[PDB]
Amino acid sequence: SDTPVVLVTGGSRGIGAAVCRLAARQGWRVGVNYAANREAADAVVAAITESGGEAVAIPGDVGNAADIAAMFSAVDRQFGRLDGLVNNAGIVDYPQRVDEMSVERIERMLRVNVTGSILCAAEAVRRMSRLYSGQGGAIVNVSSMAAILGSATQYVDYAASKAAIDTFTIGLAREVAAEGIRVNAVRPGIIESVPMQRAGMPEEVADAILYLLSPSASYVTGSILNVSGGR
Amino acid sequence: TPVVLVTGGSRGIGAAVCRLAARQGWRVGVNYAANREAADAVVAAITESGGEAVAIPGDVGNAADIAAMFSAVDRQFGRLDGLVNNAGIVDYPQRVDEMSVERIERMLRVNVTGSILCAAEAVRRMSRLYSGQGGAIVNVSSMAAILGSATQYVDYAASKAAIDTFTIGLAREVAAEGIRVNAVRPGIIEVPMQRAGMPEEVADAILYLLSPSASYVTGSILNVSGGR
Repeated sequence: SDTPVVLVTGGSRGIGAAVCRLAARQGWRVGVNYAANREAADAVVAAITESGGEAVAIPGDVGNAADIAAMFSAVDRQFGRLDGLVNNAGIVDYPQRVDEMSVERIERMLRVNVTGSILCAAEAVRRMSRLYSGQGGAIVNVSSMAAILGSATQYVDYAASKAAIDTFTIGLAREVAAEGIRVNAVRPGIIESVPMQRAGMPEEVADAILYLLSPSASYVTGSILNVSGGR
Repeated sequence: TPVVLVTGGSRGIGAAVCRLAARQGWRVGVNYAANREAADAVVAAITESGGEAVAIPGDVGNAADIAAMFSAVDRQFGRLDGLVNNAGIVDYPQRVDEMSVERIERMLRVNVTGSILCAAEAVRRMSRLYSGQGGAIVNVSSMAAILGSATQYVDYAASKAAIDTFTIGLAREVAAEGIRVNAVRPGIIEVPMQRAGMPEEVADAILYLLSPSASYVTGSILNVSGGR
């Protein structure tokens, strides 16, 4: 009731699942969003509830604007409030040169990674803003070291899409800082040329995301934290 | 004689780039997205000065228009040495929580996909992978990519940061094939210097990046902002 609520998009696997589990362990109620596979989601919900946590599976593909509104509606119905958003759902594609990419590929990359995250952030701002009788909240977007490195000969489209998330983070953060919403991002590197000599674990990305979501980051907004082992 | 296609060449920075490129000895394709009259006037002023230019229709936000814009270049001039990705849109100032999906989708299709598809066409012609002889691409970004455009068009800012990283990644992708790719970030165009920039000053930077005096510069993004 007075327990804060986080929606995690793409919460069924990998980083998103590690975020959901960690958030519940730190006392959040968790909206576990999945786009295609209800069983995978129910398994994350199960690990949380088994552990004494609170979570609900929420269906919706962030590449679909109608689904976004519905997923936020389901949050309203199930929990009554919204205190955090983790924009983790997104896609990569198979390696291609730019001069081989179809318009359909690029359009989807931008729709899912950029528009999906902007629309989810908008829904969260409408609910958490002190301008609208909210009590403030936090958003963490998931970017990628690709935003810095460029992904040459693999998916420059993906890298561009994540750079758009970096500046979306910076501009939204300055836009809604006074209204009690913090907005930050993380840039995961290689997650299961890296100075630490290994891939990172999804749990290590989650640790950073929950930090930036938490009240121990009360003066942090508009920041983008690399989680990349030095890459 | 080198050839440059300038997208959105009708007005503003794009028309300044066309005029200066012709003054510096380039043949110029002056692309226009809708009504042709302003592009025709840019062409006539180039023509009457003794330059060579043609007005080429095509909206970069329509993927179906892009191939024919580059074919027109091919037929008119028989080669392509430069591309300036200048076509772009802004929208009316709104908060992110006020924007429609239509607005966001269109900002990305025009400013990002449009520039990516035009660069692909240029790469297909210029790359030494396909017997081209190399070339240069300049993308037009904006200081918004750094500053965020809070309360006005965060969406536009995100679209131009996308351009920044597109510039970096594509540069690295085609560097060995004889193609250079750079961007400019214009600030307030007609501030520490206490004045807006002129279109011509942005054109000056873009021509520099398209020139052989930038032969080791690729993957760089040059601010043209008066200190902003």
